[PDB]
Amino acid sequence: EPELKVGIVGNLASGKSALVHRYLTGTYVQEESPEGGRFKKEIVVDGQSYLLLIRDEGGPPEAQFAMWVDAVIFVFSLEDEISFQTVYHYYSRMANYRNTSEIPLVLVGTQDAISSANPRVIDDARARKLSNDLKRCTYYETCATYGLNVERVFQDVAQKIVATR
Repeated sequence: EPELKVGIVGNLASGKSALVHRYLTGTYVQEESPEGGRFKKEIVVDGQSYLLLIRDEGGPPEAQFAMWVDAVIFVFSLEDEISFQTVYHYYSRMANYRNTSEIPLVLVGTQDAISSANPRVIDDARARKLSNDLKRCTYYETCATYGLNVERVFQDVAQKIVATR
């Protein structure tokens, strides 16, 4: 019956695909998806059973997508200046087609890609600034490799969605 529609939004160097796939499997394959996909998952909020629909487009967001969603997860990777900047753009461009101030948002920075060669580049001070430019939305870090916060993100969003019904 009720239908939680969540949109994942970020460029494809952001690790957003690993994070969706971690959620649905609980395991980690590397490969991203240059054209996204649609997904599903029963979850319980208030001991009632909702169906979670997950559109990850790939490209920017458009009218058709922006109208469909009920909430939007914005993703960058903590080791790419451009995944970061592109969130500020895609936000602006969601505002073109929806009222982003009346819509559950979650900002997510991903760790997976950090390492010896690729050192982290977005310190906490800066993510905190992005969180505020997005109306001080909730924020998270995630490793898809081992688990961190992947559940919390998606249960966080769903709670917000039901709570507006």
